[PDB]
Amino acid sequence: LHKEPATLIKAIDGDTVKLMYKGQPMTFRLLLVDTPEFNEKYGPEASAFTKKMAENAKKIEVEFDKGQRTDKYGRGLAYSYADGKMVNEALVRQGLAKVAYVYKGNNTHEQLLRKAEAQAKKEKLNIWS
Ligand SMILES: Cc1cn([C@H]2C[C@H](OP(=O)(O)O)[C@@H](COP(=O)(O)O)O2)c(=O)[nH]c1=O
Ligand SMILES: [Ca+2]
Repeated sequence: LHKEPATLIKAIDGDTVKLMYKGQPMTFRLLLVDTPEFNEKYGPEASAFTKKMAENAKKIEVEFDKGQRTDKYGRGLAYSYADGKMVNEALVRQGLAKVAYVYKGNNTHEQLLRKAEAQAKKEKLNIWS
């Protein structure tokens, strides 16, 4: 997989962000995770976590997997990095997302994320509390 440039347009919620990619605005949905919706428990904390990580970053990058790059709603499907740190992994590591939506052929980082989830669950963090 390859990291490609993007710039932040706007935080949306814990697992979706609006980025400019190849010079076009697009909403990205983060691969392999599910955050609570804003109206659900930990939703506001997940949204805040992603917003801070994206807004504080000097450099945002997106990394597509091997499979589908767009979902049925036209959202890009990627892993996103803020100053080299994977946002997807970070959310899971903090217990603010579950590993989810693991589809064959877009699952390169599944084991990395499941290891983070196991650590969050051992620490009883947030959704695992
Ligand atoms: C993360 C991800 C979500 N989706 C679709 C499945 C879900 O469809 P439904 O909307 O029919 O439930 C939806 C969940 O996204 P959200 O968790 O953003 O709501 O996005 C994909 O198709 N591929 C993916 O990799
Ligand atoms: Ca969600």
